[PDB]
Amino acid sequence: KQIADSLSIPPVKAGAKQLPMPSVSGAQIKLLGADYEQLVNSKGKIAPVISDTPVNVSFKVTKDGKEAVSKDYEIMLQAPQAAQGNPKPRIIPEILQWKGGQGEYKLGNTVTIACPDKELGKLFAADMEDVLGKKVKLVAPGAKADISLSLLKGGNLGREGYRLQIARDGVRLGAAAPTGLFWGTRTLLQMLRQTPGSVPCGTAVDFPRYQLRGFMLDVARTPYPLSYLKDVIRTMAWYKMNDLHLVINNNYIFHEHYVDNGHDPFKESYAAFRLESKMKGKDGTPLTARDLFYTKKEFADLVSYARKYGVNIVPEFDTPGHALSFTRLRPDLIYKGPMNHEKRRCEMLDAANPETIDLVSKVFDEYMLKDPKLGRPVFADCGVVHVGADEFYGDKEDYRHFANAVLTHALKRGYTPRIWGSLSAKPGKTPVVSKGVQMNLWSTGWMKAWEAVNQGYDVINTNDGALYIVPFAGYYRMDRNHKGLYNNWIPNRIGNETLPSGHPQLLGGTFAVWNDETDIMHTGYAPYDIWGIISGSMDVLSQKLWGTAKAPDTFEQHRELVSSIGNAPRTNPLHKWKDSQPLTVKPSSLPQKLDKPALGPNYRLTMELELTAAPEGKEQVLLAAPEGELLAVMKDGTVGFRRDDSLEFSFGAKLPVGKKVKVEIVGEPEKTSLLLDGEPAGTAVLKNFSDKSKDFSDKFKHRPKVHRSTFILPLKELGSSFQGKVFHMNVQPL
Ligand SMILES: CC(=O)N[C@@H]1[C@@H](O)[C@H](O)[C@@H](CO)O[C@H]1O
Ligand SMILES: [Cl-]
Ligand SMILES: [Cl-]
Ligand SMILES: [Cl-]
Ligand SMILES: [Mg+2]
Ligand SMILES: [Mg+2]
Repeated sequence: KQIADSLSIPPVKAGAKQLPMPSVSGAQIKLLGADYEQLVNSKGKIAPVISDTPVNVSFKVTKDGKEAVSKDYEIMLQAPQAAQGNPKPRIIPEILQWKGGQGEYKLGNTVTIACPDKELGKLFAADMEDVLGKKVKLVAPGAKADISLSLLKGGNLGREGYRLQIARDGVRLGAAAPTGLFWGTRTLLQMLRQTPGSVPCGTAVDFPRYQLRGFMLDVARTPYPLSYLKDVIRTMAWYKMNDLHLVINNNYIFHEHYVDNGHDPFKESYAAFRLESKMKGKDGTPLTARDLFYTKKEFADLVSYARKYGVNIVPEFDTPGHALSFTRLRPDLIYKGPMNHEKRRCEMLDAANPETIDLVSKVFDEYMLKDPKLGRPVFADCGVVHVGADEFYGDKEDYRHFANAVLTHALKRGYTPRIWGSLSAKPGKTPVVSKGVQMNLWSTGWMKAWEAVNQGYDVINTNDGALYIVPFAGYYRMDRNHKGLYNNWIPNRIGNETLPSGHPQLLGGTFAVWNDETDIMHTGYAPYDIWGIISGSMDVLSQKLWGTAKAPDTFEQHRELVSSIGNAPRTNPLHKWKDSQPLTVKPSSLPQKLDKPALGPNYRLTMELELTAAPEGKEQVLLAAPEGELLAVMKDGTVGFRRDDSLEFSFGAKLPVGKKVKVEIVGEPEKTSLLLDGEPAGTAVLKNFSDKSKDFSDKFKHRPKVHRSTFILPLKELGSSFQGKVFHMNVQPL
């Protein structure tokens, strides 16, 4: 142990093909690993590089019968001398290796692409057409082509690496595997976004330092439509991130708010399970969420779509904590033992009870075993399934029994389980399986990194202090620390612990958006409202997950480059129009088809209309599209709207019946305002949850501090169910 502690790694000869092993007579020393396994394999063989590249190596020392691992030692692999030529193109994430060439390759008026993968070819070509505004055509593999993609045999590129060579006779993108081909297309498209007319000659060789480069989204505590998730997928792939963890069930955190204000959280707290399910509780209430859910076909197709983009989707069912969706099915299976946070008992499943593992395993089997309609499991393309198991505040040995059981069930079904690390705060003698188990290291206090590694888990840096975002909250504000993360964050530093970067049990890292301030705390923020902080986090963390331990530029230069490269191809997350030209419609009869794209802020909608009948309790839709509905009359008679995340908002004002009126709706980020005849009629307020807390006194301190009300303007159909006349309509992007 002392040997590894004080090992001395000398400089590597320029061009050496084998790493010299350190020698100490008392013990045995072997390579623990290199952060770039592609450059130094487990046996110490060093692959050639085309530009100087740093590699961190670390060693396992065995003295007597004791083992110990060293710290990281940085070595510098040196390329042979060259004329250097063109500078390295600036990409996010950075291209690892580059040898510049001479001149440019000029793109023609039309572009041809040779691709052995038909699906990749079609996707790449449509992305190219969107980025270039030119016609792109797929030709036969092996035929003359401007851009030729091929699979290479042998080599060190692995599943995700690629070699991109640009010469005067065209572009050649080679990869050991189609995933590397896809990443190479991402690189080429980012290049063409900066200079669409030509690309610098030279050779890039590129591959990731970490194989798991992930994002976790809490889609349980507030809803997200599939369209937003597809934006997320394409933008992750744009920055070469590849692991999307979706929280399928969970519930409002602060049950004590209900308890302390005289209400039962078991009856009142928001809870959601987001997949279509046959499961129904004792009272007959379904497991599947009512406000928004994904069908089994929708989820399987979403997984396959993400796979097209090189992204693995990981679904999480969270038990035995955070399981109010399950205890509502089986209230007899509520945990009855001692616990911290006793007012949150209603979400705790009876971990030691055999009927609990029966229920949970049945739910898992609905998606892990063959589905009769799909002819295959809903999770057939999910190699990893997350079994949750965070923050169970009850008995340690009960918890360990249950966690072992659910992990074992996933493994027996042929899936790789991922779990929230909880075994430092829940130690015990009940064995918890570790072989083949992945683990999010989210809290040092719940699970020490070195303890997790020594117990045999494959670990993912998910540390709450560095990587957690709770939107618009007073804590976990990683969205405010993007510069610090860019300059300082590395995947192998996990809180106050540092693993060697080449440790074989370190898979990479994941950042997380947790929607704590929801239900009766919900300010009405939309998915749109966090897009900037999500994308921004990606454009920083992608660099540190794919690239080296040092940022290639300053944070400010990085964000300049982010702006120059732009959004993912065929992705319009802020719902902007191509040009700021207004839309004017004189309607002839209602309903009237508009077939215009939805419009995000900022905008002004102006209408001259007359509501001619308002039957009580009847909803009247004035504008509609998949993105939402503008309701001239809601069930309570007011003007309002409903978004594609199912959240409903009211302006608190009513249209007059039988009177011409000028309606103006002004959409800004987090605020939509209504004016009637030029007079401020109101600002929209979220309606979904406030009725539960309406009669709480001011001893309750957690009302929404701001009323947010973003509205993506729907413009597919006018007057779907409007009982009135529309004389004039104008939509002005601002
Ligand atoms: C594994 C995990 O993160 N568990 C909880 C999570 O449910 C919560 O929403 C988030 C932010 O407060 O952090 C923890 O308290
Ligand atoms: Cl060196
Ligand atoms: Cl802060
Ligand atoms: Cl949205
Ligand atoms: Mg949208
Ligand atoms: Mg590694």
